[PDB]
Amino acid sequence: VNSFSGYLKLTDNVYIKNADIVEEAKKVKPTVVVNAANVYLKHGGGVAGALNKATNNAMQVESDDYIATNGPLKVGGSCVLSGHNLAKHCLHVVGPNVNKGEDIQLLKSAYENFNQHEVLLAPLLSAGIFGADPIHSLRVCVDTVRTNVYLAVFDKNLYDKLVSSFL
Ligand SMILES: NC(=O)c1c[nH]c2ncnc(N[C@H]3CCCC=C3Br)c12
Repeated sequence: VNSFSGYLKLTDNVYIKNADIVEEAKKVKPTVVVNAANVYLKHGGGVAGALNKATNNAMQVESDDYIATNGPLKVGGSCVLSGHNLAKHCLHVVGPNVNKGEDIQLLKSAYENFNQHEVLLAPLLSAGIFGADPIHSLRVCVDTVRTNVYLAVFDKNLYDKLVSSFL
C-alpha cells in the first residue's frame, strides 16, 4: 500500500492521473520523482523548468555542480540527485527530443532507467516540448517499465485521449 490517490490502473504496474507533477510531488513526497531532463541538466521549461522552479532553483544549482564534475548525460541515460522539497530523490531521465532530431528508439532505453526504482512518480518521457507522441510514450512505458510507475499528465484533454485510446 502506498499514498498515491486517484489514479486509473492501466496494467499490473502502470497507473495514470490528470495532475500537475509539481503539486503531486509536493503532496505525496514520493521516494522518487522523475524529471524530464536534457543532457546538460538545464531545467528551463516543460516539466524540468516547473520542478526546478518549485525547488527555488536548488535543483539547478545541484545540477550545475553535477555537470561540472561528470559532464553531460547520454540521451537515454539518467542520474539520481536530490529530490529537494519535492521527493527524497529526483531521477533525471533524458528521453530523446524530437525537436532536436534524436532517435525515438532511445525512448525505450530512457524508460529502462525506471526499473532501478521500485516506485516512481513520473511524466511521460519525450512528451510535451520534447516533441514525441504521448500515446507512443505511454505504450513504450507500459511495455518497458516493470516497477510501479505513477504517471502524471498535466493536460486534462491529453489525459482523456491516452485513457480512451489505451490498448
Ligand atoms: N511545464 C510542463 O510541461 C509541465 C509541468 N508539470 C507537468 N506535468 C506533466 N507534464 C508536463 N508537461 C508535458 C510533458 C509530458 C507530456 C504531457 C505534458 Br502536459 C508538465
